[PDB]
Amino acid sequence: HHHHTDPMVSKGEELFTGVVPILVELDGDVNGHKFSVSGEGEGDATYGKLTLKFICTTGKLPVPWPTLVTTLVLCFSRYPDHMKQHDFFKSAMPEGYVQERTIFFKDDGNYKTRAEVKFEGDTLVNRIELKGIDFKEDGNILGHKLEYNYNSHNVYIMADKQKNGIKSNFKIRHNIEDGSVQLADHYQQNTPIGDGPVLLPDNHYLSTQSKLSKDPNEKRDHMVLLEFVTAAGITLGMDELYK
Repeated sequence: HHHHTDPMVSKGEELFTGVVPILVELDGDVNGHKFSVSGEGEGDATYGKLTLKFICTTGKLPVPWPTLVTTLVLCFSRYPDHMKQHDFFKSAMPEGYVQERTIFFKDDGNYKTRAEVKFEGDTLVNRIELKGIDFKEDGNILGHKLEYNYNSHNVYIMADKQKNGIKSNFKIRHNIEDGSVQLADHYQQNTPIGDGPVLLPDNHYLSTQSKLSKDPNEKRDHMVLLEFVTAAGITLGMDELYK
C-alpha cells in the first residue's frame, strides 16, 4: 500500500503494490561450459513471495540448479511496516541497482556474478553475467552431487555508506547426496544505478526459505522456485507496545 508518512518510502512501496511480473536472464560460463538461463514469474512484496520458473536455454545445465538460487531479486522481500525506512532495494527503483557477488565453494571453484536489477516498463528484470573458475571436474558442482533442495537461512544486511549501498556476507550450505554438506561462502555488494537518494539501512537480516520443484510437463532442463524473503531484526518503534 501507499500510506506512509515518509514520501520516500511511499514512492518505493507504490511500485511494489500488487503482483509484479519478473524476467530473469543469465549468461554463464563455468570452466568454459557456456550456458544461458531464462526465467519468468511474478513477485508479491506484500507477502515476500516470488514464484519463478527457470529454463536452461542452451541444453543441459552444467552446474546444479540449487547453486544458482541466490544468483537467479531482493526488492520483493517483505519489509515490516516499522522497517520500511530500511528497504534499500525498493528505494533504488525504478532506475535499479547492481548486485555483485563472489561465491566461494569450499574445496572447489568460485562464481563471480554481476547483475542489473531494474524495471523495463511494468516488468522487473534481473540481467546477470556469471563467470565460474577453478572447479573440479569430479567435485560436487560439476559432478552434480547436490540434492535438489534448499535450506532455510538468515542473512545479515549492512549499509556501505561510502558506496551508497549495502554489503552482505553469508554462508549457504548445500546438501550433498551422501548426507554431507557443500559450503558456499557468499560476498555481496549492491549499489544504485541512479544518482538519486536511496534508503541506507540499519543492520538487519533477511530470513529466506525456498522450495524447489519440477514441472512434470517440461522436457527442458529447468527449476521451479517458490521463494519467501522477510526482513527482521529491528524491534518495533520506540520500544515494545505490548508490555
